[PDB]
Amino acid sequence: VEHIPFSHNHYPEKEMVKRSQEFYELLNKRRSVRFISNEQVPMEVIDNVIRTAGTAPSGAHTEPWTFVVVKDPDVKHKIRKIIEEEEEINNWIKEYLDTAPILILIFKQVYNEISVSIACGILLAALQNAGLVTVTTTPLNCGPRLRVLLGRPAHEKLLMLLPVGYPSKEATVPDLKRKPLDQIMVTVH
Amino acid sequence: VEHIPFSHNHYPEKEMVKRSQEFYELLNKRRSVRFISNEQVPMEVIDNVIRTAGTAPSGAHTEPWTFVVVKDPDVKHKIRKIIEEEEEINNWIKEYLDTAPILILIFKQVYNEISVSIACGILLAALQNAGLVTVTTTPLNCGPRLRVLLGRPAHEKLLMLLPVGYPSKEATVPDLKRKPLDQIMVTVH
Ligand SMILES: Cc1cc2nc3c(=O)[nH]c(=O)nc-3n(C[C@H](O)[C@H](O)[C@H](O)COP(=O)(O)O)c2cc1C
Ligand SMILES: Cc1cc2nc3c(=O)[nH]c(=O)nc-3n(C[C@H](O)[C@H](O)[C@H](O)COP(=O)(O)O)c2cc1C
Repeated sequence: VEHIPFSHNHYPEKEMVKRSQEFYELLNKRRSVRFISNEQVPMEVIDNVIRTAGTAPSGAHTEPWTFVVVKDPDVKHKIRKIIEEEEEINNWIKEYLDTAPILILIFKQVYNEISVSIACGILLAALQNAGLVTVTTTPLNCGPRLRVLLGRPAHEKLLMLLPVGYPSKEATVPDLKRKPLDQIMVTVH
Repeated sequence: VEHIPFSHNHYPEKEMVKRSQEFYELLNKRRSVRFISNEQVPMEVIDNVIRTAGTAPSGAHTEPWTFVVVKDPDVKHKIRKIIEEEEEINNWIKEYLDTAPILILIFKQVYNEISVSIACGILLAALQNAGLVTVTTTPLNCGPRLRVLLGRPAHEKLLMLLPVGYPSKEATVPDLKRKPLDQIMVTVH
């Protein structure tokens, strides 16, 4: 099938530095926030963020992802109680599943797992950039119940669940440091 | 242990819309580019996108990733030779492994896989934002040969290989469209 010229779009050296630095600083401020307002997020913003995620690479171009957005208080609650019950197995309370205006549940269609996670990574970058917060959760083993609850095809496995909204006034984050560059990076020169 | 106040943004809605749009347009221009110049990339810029990737969330804050950056022509060729040999099994040439100034090999240290793939997603966003190109590859079959070649511990499994640089003048991309939003998104209201 057909092949077309690729658009250059060339930044000068110092522009790339400035741009890559700013993006690091923007994303370095991302934190998983477990305290989330019930304020509504504009659907446009949610659309744009999911579009952005959909621009991810995928193995053999399958785009094997489904982003399920839950705005309904009742199913959000059912989702909440389902998640809590399983986590009670030997704190266990997740309130933000209710308080967040939106739950985004990412499903993988059946190297798709990697492809879908790559997209989720892009989604999180998109949330940060848009000034929204979430906390990444991967409630596997709850997938079958949630897939059924949400009416999904069964060749879909749940991958990730992101409560999405604005941080509430009392929001805190634990005090954690990220590894320095030298503990994530090896260069062979 | 200790907890700190999370400091919010202030982006007003109209700003969030515009920002989310701009970011979608930026990332929508990302294509896997199989034709890559041998022009050196500024090392600072490479540092910044790896730093950015290291800002990813990880399960239990383990930050279980290692980004190996190969700038040495000999070992990059050795890398090319290994990769081509295996995929020859029943096009076959990946020349860009030689021509690209830099190869980035991401290892999972053993939900580590999802965590590392999330970071890789953020890495791709960062490359795009910096005006660099790549093609995502996941040669897990020859991963142990490369782990040994690259002198990494046995508890690191290879995940992804990104050749990284500027696109060639002759660089094309196949002509593909992404799914429209309504093929990736379901909203239950
Ligand atoms: C695959 C994955 C699963 C996660 N699951 C949970 C979870 O069940 N509960 C939770 O509170 N955080 C979860 N997190 C978030 C991590 O706890 C958080 O990212 C990490 O502690 C670092 O904090 P930060 O994201 O604010 O930088 C998960 C993160 C990843 C990548
Ligand atoms: C897990 C994974 C593995 C991939 N492996 C290859 C590969 O071996 N060779 C290749 O040319 N592209 C590979 N790709 C790139 C995809 O072919 C490419 O992303 C997809 O066709 C969509 O095109 P785009 O990235 O330009 O939007 C891979 C992508 C993913 C997510």
